[PDB]
Amino acid sequence: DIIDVNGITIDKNAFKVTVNGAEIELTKTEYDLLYLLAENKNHVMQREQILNHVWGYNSEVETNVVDVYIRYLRNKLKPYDRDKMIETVRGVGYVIR
Amino acid sequence: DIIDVNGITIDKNAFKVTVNGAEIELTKTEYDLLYLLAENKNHVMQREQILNHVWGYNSEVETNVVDVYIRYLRNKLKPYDRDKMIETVRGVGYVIR
Repeated sequence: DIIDVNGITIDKNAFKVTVNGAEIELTKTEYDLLYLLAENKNHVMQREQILNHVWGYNSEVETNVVDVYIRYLRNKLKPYDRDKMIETVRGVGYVIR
Repeated sequence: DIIDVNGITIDKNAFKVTVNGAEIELTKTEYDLLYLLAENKNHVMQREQILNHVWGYNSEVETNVVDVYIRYLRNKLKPYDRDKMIETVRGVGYVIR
């Protein structure tokens, strides 16, 4: 939920984005991935690069979490017709254009 | 900073609260502490209880981080004249009233 106390509004989930006057609730990893892509508008990001930035340069995770979470992120954006902004550059990686 | 892409607005720092049309930038731990207190409006929270909720039930941290971060939180609220909402109940703990 959302809390309003001393004139301060704070959400239990910090990892929200606003769109069309509505709210998308994300996880930390989804939020950081969206930011990373958006921060790099029009520049394609190689999967390993996304891994370094979102999961850590020394992460033991399998590189395909990026794929898994790109799908998670798209699914969160589908209800608001924003999913097609995350584009697969097949063979190299992902871009927000 | 803040980013606006496909009609979506996302901040690099998720741990923001709004007040008087302005923005307070917090850390994760400060944000969770503010939420915990605000979620428990008018109920005093014992230090150990805050420790369990914000730092974990099995945390090895010294119990006085709560004090340290209450001060951090107050200092973040002082510029907007909201610091006095976090009250010391001396000897037991903290409350938002």
